[PDB]
Amino acid sequence: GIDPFTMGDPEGSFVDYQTTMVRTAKAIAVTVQEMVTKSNTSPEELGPLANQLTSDYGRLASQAKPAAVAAENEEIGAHIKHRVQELGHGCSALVTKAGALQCSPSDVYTKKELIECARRVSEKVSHVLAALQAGNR
Repeated sequence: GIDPFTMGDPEGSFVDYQTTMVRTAKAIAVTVQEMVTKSNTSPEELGPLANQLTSDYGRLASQAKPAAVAAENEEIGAHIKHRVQELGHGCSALVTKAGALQCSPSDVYTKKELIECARRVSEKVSHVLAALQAGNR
């Protein structure tokens, strides 16, 4: 009785690509949020976290491909690649500082960098969330 398989919409497929990569974006957002939390007492916990961010970023940036060709709206599809493009720089910067503090926990500036970075990438991941949900569903 009218289902998205018998009669599907263009953006009706984007719903999966949207939801899938936002999950990863939220996962990244909590990972970076752990990075700032851990770095108080735990600079070694930042080892798996840096790998974690690195790993899931690859997935997020990857789903940017099938999502862009699924998004019926130009801007939605465009912003997808743009935000993960930005994230590629920010996440790499973060994991570098995470690995640096991981070596020297006594250095406050290394940690400061990470703190300044995490809050920003948590926004940049939110921009994937926002770009995708521009259709509002």
